Amino acid sequence: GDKPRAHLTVVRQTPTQFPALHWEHELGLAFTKNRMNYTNKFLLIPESGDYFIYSQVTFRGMKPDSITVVITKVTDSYPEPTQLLMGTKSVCEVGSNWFQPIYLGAMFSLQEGDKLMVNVSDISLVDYTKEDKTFFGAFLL
Amino acid sequence: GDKPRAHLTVVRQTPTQFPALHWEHELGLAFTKNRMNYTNKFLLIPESGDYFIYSQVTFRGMKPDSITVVITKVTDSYPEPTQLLMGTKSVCEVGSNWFQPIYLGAMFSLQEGDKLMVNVSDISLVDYTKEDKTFFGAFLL
Amino acid sequence: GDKPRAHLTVVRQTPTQFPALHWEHELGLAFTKNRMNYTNKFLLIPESGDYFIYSQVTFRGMKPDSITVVITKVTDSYPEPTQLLMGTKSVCEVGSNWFQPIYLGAMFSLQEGDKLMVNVSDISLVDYTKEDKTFFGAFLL
Repeated sequence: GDKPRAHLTVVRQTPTQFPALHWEHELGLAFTKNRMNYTNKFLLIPESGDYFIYSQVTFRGMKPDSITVVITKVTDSYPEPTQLLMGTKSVCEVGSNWFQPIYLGAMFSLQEGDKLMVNVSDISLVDYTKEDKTFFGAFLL
Repeated sequence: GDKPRAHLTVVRQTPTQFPALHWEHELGLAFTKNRMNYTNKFLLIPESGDYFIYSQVTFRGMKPDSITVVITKVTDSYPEPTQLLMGTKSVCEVGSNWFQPIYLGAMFSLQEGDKLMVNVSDISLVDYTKEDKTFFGAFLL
Repeated sequence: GDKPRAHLTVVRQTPTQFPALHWEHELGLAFTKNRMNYTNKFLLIPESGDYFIYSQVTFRGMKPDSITVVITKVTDSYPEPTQLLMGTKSVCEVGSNWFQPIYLGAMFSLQEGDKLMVNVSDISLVDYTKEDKTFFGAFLL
């Protein structure tokens, strides 16, 4: 039916302690629909329910011991953000022209009013060049 | 509607030839609902249908040539367990303080009575510290 | 209800510039149903809607700087294929008996008539030995 859904895709990040990524939400393959609202680097949840949520962040060098992606839920009532999913990968070679994707997806019970965001260990390692490499989405099941 | 669904999260494993993991099923972000039953290290399927099933296992050193996760289906009638999904990754450096996630998810037609579990090549390499790093879930589509 | 769905699993590829993989569609764990049609290395979409689409390709050595999987949409009207998802991973050791999975999944709005395929940087590195290691699926949400 009309289930809230969104697919967001990476853009060049505007420089600003795991910083949140900000996203493309309507151009190319990105979109939000059915009351799903992308606002202020958050996906804002319109309807309480169980959602499948996912993200891939491709990292590329050009030093760090590891790279990490975390998908986080912020709730109006609760002060502290809740980590939903964490992908952390220690990084192997010196140099270098390495690259690598960290993908995560799972199902969570969310409340109307919740806000989701994706944080990374190092924004300058995020590959922003292409909407098919780094993305973030969620849909009511 | 009321579709069977469960998200399970890692706990410290109680020591016991690809051993099955056992899981948190109700505390923090974990849950089972709509007839989904977590029992005896299995997710037991209440209703025949097509399910999306997924798991991430984060591994960390502190030797092994590789690390492997397998999601397996046990069926009452059939004797032999069926491997649904396998993620195997050869491991790179000596030492060491490496870590790394293996994520897998896909859709399968399951029968009422089926049991799913997650096995790993080495339980002592599984990072159990955090519910957002190692998890296992399934939902009727 | 009757939502188009398919899970496809790897086979040995018949030798034929990111070549498309061809798949098992009915034996073992593979299947197509509800008007989903696997034909000519494409999954052909019967009904316009939002789909979750996913693939894992396990690569194994036995040289390449990196390995890449791309899931692509071909549309009747548009000439150029659209890359939906790309997983690219630089490969680490010399030799060698390395292996490694690249997993990708996300949601896309598709039109009736669309065709999806999976391309890889090097078909000869794809591990074809087992239906649980390399697979490709899609379901209408």
